[PDB]
Amino acid sequence: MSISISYSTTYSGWTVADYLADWSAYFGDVNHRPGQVVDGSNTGGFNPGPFDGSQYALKSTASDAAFIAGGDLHYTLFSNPSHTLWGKLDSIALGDTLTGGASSGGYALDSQEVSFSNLGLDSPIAQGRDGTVHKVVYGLMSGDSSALQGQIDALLKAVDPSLSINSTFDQLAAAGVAHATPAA
Repeated sequence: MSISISYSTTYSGWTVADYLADWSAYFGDVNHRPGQVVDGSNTGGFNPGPFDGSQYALKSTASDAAFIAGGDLHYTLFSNPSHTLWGKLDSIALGDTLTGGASSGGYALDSQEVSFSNLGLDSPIAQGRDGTVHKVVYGLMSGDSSALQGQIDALLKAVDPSLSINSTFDQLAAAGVAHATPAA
């Protein structure tokens, strides 16, 4: 039930907020918007798809940045409420160089830098694009991780009120929340 965080040792002295502000800018905005959608460039993909998955994953068009959203995710395409991502969001993994897909046993990052697990997010279809899951993941598409940052901040303060996204990964490891992974 408590948030679990992984981090490359390279980021031990970073705050969660500072990492996510840089990651959002580094991945940038893939411009997934009317008249700008480009299949195979800014659509990403579901595992197993075609419009549902245990994972949704996308590579940046600006850098090698990529994310994988994990849970039980559903996309409505044209159906009311149109262009909604909803369902369960358990995890976000951030790093460089997306590989794999359904046929490989899932998506994976060549270089996973940071992950957030046990997010416990569950948004119903009826909330449409106002659902927390939709806003969290769309923010990762579009260079604004505010929604994710606020959910993590809330989950940390729920483990212990001394913790926040202004904590360093090292501090969160000392608190038992975070776990160091190998450096690239």
